[PDB]
Amino acid sequence: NHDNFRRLIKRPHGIILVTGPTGSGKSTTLYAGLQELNSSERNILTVEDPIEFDIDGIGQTQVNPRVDMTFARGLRAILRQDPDVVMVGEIRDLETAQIAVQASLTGHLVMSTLHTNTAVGAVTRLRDMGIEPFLISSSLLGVLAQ
Amino acid sequence: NHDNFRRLIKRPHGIILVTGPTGSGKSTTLYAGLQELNSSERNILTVEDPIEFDIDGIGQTQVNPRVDMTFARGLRAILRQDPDVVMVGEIRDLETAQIAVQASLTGHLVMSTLHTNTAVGAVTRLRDMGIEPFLISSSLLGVLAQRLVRTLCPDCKEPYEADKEQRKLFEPLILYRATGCPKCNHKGYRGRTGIHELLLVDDALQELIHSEAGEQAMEKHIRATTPSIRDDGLDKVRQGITSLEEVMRVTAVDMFIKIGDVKGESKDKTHAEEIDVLAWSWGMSQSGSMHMAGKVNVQDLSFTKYIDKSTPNLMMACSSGKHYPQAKLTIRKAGGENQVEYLIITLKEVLVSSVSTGGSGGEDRLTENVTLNFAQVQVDYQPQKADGAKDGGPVKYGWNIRQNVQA
Amino acid sequence: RLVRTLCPDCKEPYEADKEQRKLFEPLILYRATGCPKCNHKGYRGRTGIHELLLVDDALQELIHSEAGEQAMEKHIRATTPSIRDDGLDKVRQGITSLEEVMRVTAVDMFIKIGDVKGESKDKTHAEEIDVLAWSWGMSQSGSMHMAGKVNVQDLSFTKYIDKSTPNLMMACSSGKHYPQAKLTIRKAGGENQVEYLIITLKEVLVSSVSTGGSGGEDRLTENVTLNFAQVQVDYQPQKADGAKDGGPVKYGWNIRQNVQA
Repeated sequence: NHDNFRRLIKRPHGIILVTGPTGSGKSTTLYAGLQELNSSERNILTVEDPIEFDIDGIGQTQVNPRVDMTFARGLRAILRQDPDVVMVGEIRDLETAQIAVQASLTGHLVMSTLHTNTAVGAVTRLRDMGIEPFLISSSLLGVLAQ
Repeated sequence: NHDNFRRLIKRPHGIILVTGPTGSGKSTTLYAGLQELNSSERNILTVEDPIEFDIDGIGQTQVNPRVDMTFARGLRAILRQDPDVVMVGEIRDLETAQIAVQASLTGHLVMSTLHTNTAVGAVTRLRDMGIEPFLISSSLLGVLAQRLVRTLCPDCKEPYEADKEQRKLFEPLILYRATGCPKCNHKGYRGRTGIHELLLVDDALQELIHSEAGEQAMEKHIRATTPSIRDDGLDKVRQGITSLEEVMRVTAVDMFIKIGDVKGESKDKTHAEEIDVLAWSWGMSQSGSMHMAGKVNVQDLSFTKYIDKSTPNLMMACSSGKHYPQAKLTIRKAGGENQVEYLIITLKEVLVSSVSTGGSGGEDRLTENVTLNFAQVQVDYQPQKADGAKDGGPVKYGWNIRQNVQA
Repeated sequence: RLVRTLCPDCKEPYEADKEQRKLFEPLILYRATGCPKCNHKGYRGRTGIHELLLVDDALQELIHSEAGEQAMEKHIRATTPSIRDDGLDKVRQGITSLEEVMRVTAVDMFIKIGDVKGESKDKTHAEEIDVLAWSWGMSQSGSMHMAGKVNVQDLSFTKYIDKSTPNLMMACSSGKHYPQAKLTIRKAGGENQVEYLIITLKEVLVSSVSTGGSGGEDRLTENVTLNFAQVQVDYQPQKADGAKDGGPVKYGWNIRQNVQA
């Protein structure tokens, strides 16, 4: 499972989702994935709500409602920093997913989470919000039900 | 490629797409196309996200999310400025494509991009979003599948003769290798160049899009006319611009029957000019009751067929009572000509025992039933494994009915 | 809807393809092009295309009881022409293109028995008998398990009750034979299509006539069988495009004398 996840998070582009219920240790798994990628040869940035803890060597922006800094606006800002990999806290709505799908197609490796009970539930959930059935097939690398 | 692209972008109307993966230099190609058109006799406007750089003499609006100015709304606004040519950053969704298709039909030349791996992938992608298959044929002028390849540094590249597997891709044929050095610093390349594949929608391609032939069928007709992405790259390898390493990285059963030498109207590749069978029935019965010997009674092999060019020949054979040397009923799994001919019933010394034809006022193709009497019969079925491969050889059935013995 | 009008000075005539012909015998439509009055698009001016839904007694129920869009759309297509059909009529007339309308949006069988006239409205096969169905066969008594003889059946065919009905009944009653009878089968399209199967009979009797009708039928039908001395079947093969692939393949047989013909 580690070797398969290693190869997936080390791809040049695509979306990798980690799914399950609340308190299933998704962040811990994402944080471990980013720490593994944390090298001098890549630019890793994240949007979180809130930031669980600080990874030294990786940029981490926080979702601030006082200045209307949302996941969508935060993710849209990160893409102008010339990133190689991006980690979004979670893709709750369509607007945030649309940017993440565009990000994955445009040479970035995207990472996020979805509150779905199964690994098929994640692919499911993207189809529900309003992502064209195709766009999921092209971008999605895999899902990790945990 | 330039002259073909020139003529396409200088048409009065239609959509021209540039496709490929991220970092393939699509914008650079579009920007070069707009700069070529940039004249005082045309009104050129663009919607971009973001604007890569400023072309002086051309209007360029930017996709602003602060005022909800999207590609669709931006493109819908540009069309009210009386444009001659329009360049959309990219058509990501259906709504933006719908406006671009309407724009192309309504006297505007439209330009855009799509993240698809092939030139057929662009036509593909428009069909996926939900553009009616027709609308693509009418509007689309062509597609430009583009990749970038690193240029071998001319100061330090190594000449080498290609091997057999390399020569098969394309008389001392010398290619060039990467190496590494101080200008080379210290890789085998410095700079880049584009490799292309310009799909040009002509009368033949307008049909294939309309009737939905498909990627494969459409790819077959495309290779007949337009050179591939790889072929354009391989030409640069011959010229000595890029390496071969760089070009490669970015790169219902079917049933037939043959009665003697009587020709039918089968369009099958293997079973050409035979009789297409629609249905068939054949059996026998053993009179030898075990409750106390008897004898087998082999029935005539009935089969249905369309009324084709063999119909008069079978009627003549039935009327005259002249027998054919051999008749072979071949059955085959669903897929095509390369599938396993799993059941083959060979008949010898074959008469046409009856012919029953006719038709109704609703039928487009009339059918008829034909029965076959024969002296001998041989049936060869070929076993198959779970994957579809042949499980050993085919076991035989062979009986001489005239002599009442094994054959 | 509004549709741009093709400029009459510069529009290109073209024969429609199969997928185009399926939307609507040389059927010519017209294309956009571009030119100095055309300036430089394929159109100048406009015209309206319409679909007038007219609320009658049937539609007053469907609105009341809430049948629904689909159910209501089904009854609407029975009476009123569509928006597309009104547009396609203007494409036939040569006003607008098929591109402009879309953006805003069985074998024929006849038989001629002697000189008896039917009621066919066909252009080529005028005043012949319209065939609805037919059946004919033969059987060889010979066997390969050991000669025999052929037994040609009478050619049956279905037809409407037309002006030939009494003449065929008279021929069956009197037992007088016609010099020739020719069943002609033809592909779907019209008079210019290939007559791909022609069965010519000679010295033809009317062996039986079975007629009738029901209280629900608008046009009554009847079955007629034909006995004959000789028979000739001419099948014409065709290529993929529809053109004739060589000459027609012949089968001829004299049943009276039991020989080839």
